[PDB]
Amino acid sequence: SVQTAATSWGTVPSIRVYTANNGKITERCWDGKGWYTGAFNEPGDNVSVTSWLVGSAIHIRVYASTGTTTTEWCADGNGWTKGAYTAT
Amino acid sequence: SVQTAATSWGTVPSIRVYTANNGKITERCWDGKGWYTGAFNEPGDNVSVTSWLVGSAIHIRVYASTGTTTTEWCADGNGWTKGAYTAT
Amino acid sequence: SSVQTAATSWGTVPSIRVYTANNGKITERCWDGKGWYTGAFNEPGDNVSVTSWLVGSAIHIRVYASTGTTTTEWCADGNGWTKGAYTATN
Ligand SMILES: C[C@@H]1O[C@@H](O)[C@@H](O)[C@H](O)[C@@H]1O
Ligand SMILES: C[C@@H]1O[C@@H](O)[C@@H](O)[C@H](O)[C@@H]1O
Ligand SMILES: C[C@@H]1O[C@@H](O)[C@@H](O)[C@H](O)[C@@H]1O
Ligand SMILES: C[C@@H]1O[C@@H](O)[C@@H](O)[C@H](O)[C@@H]1O
Ligand SMILES: C[C@@H]1O[C@@H](O)[C@@H](O)[C@H](O)[C@@H]1O
Ligand SMILES: C[C@@H]1O[C@H](O)[C@@H](O)[C@H](O)[C@@H]1O
Repeated sequence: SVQTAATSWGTVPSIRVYTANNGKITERCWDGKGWYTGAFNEPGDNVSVTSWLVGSAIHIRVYASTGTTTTEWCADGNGWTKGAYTAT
Repeated sequence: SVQTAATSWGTVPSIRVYTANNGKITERCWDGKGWYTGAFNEPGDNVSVTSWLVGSAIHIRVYASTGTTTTEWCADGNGWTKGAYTAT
Repeated sequence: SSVQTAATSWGTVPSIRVYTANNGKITERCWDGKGWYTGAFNEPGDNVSVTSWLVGSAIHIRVYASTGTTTTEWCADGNGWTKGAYTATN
């Protein structure tokens, strides 16, 4: 079975749903006007997500794992960047 | 092992915990006064959840997956509060 | 297979907590603005979820750790991590 993770923000709301399927994580997006495919596409067998607002600006962190390696992906308004997270 | 997803809201808080076990997802609930089994019962091998407030009203989305098929389930509302009635 | 994670965050700094189940043990990595560090949480589990809420400026965290058909709730309220009253069934 695929594995999903979800976040949301605001009152509209916006929702982002990440799905790990066959070693790849993809993103479906809701901003009030229908589901669409988001920009996020990265390798992983497992996904988690959290997000927070700074005023009206959304920040998202997606944790993608394959084997024992977890990579953090960051959305801070300009598209996705690798974060500093290490699992240790 | 069973797989869970959790969400919470307010400052009481209210918590909802969803558990996928043997292809069924069930819901346990906390609103300050003990754990109880919720109405949510739907098929799934994997679950995620998110929730947001609009004023006092909570809105919940549960993402239930079996195979490659993810179904979104939706609920919302206002929990129990004392009303204006007086016997005057 | 792959490790399994859960994440929560609060405030605007923000603070982030990332729980990882790896080979039957869940550990915690923490961000409070100044670098990632290993947290106090360390308990058994193959699967993990988490939620948290603020009461004013006080964070409260609940981690749901599952092994087999047993899910244990762990509570962070300022007294270390304690076992909560959650059970999966009546
Ligand atoms: C916030 C939205 O709520 C309903 O409109 C659903 O049909 C959508 O899929 C979304 O969850
Ligand atoms: C907040 C951002 O919203 C859309 O632009 C998506 O395409 C990105 O992947 C991200 O989720
Ligand atoms: C909130 C922080 O944002 C960026 O600085 C990342 O590189 C960190 O790992 C963290 O996610
Ligand atoms: C909120 C707390 O932050 C750090 O003190 C961690 O070591 C604890 O495990 C908890 O996450
Ligand atoms: C919010 C509540 O906090 C404690 O009372 C736990 O024992 C409960 O199970 C619940 O998590
Ligand atoms: C918010 C709602 O609380 C109720 O008591 C539950 O039975 C519903 O399934 C839902 O979680």
